[PDB]
Amino acid sequence: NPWNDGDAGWRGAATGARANRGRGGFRRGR
RNA sequence: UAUAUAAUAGAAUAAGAUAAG
Repeated sequence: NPWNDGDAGWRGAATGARANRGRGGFRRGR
């Protein structure tokens, strides 16, 4: 899709919904 | 889409000299 123009947006944002769909343990830490 | 859990037992029965206050 060209209209996205390299912008993931909400699907690739930092929102709590996207940060609550992984199980890594947050051990190493960003 | 993750690297991890830990429980079964039993027996009846005694040796004995220190150069002291």
